[PDB]
Amino acid sequence: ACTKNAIAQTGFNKDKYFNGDVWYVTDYLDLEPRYCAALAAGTASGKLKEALYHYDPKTQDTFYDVSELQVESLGKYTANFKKVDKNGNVKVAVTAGNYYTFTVMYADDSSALIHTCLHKGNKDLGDLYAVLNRNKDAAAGDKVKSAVSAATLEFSKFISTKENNCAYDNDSLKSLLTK
Ligand code: HEM
Repeated sequence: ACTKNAIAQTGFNKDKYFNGDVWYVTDYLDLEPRYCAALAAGTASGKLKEALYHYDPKTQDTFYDVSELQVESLGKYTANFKKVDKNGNVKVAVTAGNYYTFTVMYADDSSALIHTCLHKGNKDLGDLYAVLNRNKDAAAGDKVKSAVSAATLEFSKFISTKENNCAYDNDSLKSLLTK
């Protein structure tokens, strides 16, 4: 179960974050504990959208999702996901109870700290924090690391994805934003 009400960045710039480009997860902190993950965030016909990519570099399990984000407040969203193939073909339709919340705690032009809480069927899932970068496997800079500290989190507890043999289809993620 999730336990955190993450606070969104003061002065969060939604147009800059939801600009259609890709964000790579470089480090993550699962509160209820080795996938690679990335997302594109953008707008399509005035709707906030995210496309997600998960890849397990050991098992090869790979899945994509597309979501419309509903606004709770600035920087805090609720997203109903549909599982799709890389082309946007629907594999699992949207259903109530399958959603995640998404809070942007810090963002700038190259980096971000987010919180997400996943709800899926009758599964019991926990909070996840992620450090994001515009560049694949980029080392976390001082701004986002300071934001981790300011959120009262210990960055040394995060797990890096940078040393995983991961590959990302950024072209598919960007194209999925319209799906
Ligand atoms: C490296 C960081 C992450 C790891 C290790 C990770 C891990 C996982 C795992 C293991 C599952 C399978 C859950 C299950 O069905 O048992 C999953 C599903 C999911 N995750 Fe993540 N995740 C990460 C980042 C994210 C982020 C940042 C988001 C949202 C922005 C997200 C959203 C989702 C969604 C929506 C599903 C369900 C997709 C579906 O069933 O169609 N994940 N993740």
